[PDB]
Amino acid sequence: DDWEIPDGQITVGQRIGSGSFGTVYKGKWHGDVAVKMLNVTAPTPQQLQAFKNEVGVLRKTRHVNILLFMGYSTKPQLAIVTQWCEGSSLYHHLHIIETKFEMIKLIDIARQTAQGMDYLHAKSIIHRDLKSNNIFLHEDLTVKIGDFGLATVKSRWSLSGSILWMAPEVIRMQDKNPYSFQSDVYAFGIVLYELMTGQLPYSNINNRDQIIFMVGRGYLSPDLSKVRSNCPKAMKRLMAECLKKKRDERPLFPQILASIELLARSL
Ligand SMILES: CCCS(=O)(=O)Nc1ccc(F)c(N(C)c2ccc3ncn(C)c(=O)c3c2)c1F
Repeated sequence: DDWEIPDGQITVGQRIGSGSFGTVYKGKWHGDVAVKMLNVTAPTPQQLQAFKNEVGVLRKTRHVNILLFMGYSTKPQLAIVTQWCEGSSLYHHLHIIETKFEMIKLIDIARQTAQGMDYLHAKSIIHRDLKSNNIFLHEDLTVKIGDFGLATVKSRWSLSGSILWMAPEVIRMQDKNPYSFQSDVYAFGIVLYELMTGQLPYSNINNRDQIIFMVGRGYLSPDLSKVRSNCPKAMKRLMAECLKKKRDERPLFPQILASIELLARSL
């Protein structure tokens, strides 16, 4: 009935995670776990009921490509415990350790992430923050998507680091709720660009606000020409489809997924 891990059962160890939202530690609870201790004062409802409501979102997910929610902690503090992933994140592989993936593997990472996304969308979950930092490469073979949890915690107790993945309608903080299925798709288009170019977009602009203004007004978009010349002829078009400026013109993941598997049977 309950996934509440009682006080003293978990063993928080070496610190790895940082930033806002929360702090991420490697733990030990029935083996190596990940614990995301969202450092927030000491609630007290609504907060308690709000945390438990966000946890109930995570419980809806059971998929090889979605990070395994293992349990949550309220007692020693508020926290989410998931499986620990062996290996690095996609962002780290591509942009730090500079790992050069074989073209079939790159297509596979893409296929898998799209797969994981298709699932979330089916279970009526909008990620709201798909980026290569959040795509974990487990045992260097399985794609695990994470950080989709909370976001109500992000709004009820409160946006400066995911710029590159943000779709136009999101970038320009316009109508109250810009987040959609298609919003996640553009973000996917960006991670596709990351995969196919091994680069972050807009590296030749040094002014972040300028990126923000232009992307949001659709004057500037990712440079599709930079994809390596051994890239499939039809991968470039799928990427362009996902990155459409108007959100109405973007595919959904069932369709996206079909295109990857179609071009997969071409290598
Ligand atoms: C499944 C519910 C979605 S959620 O609750 O929104 N995301 C979520 C929850 C707890 C975490 F520790 C991590 N991360 C951040 C995490 C997890 C495992 C990791 N394993 C290894 N390494 C090196 C990590 O950095 C690492 C980070 C998450 F992304």
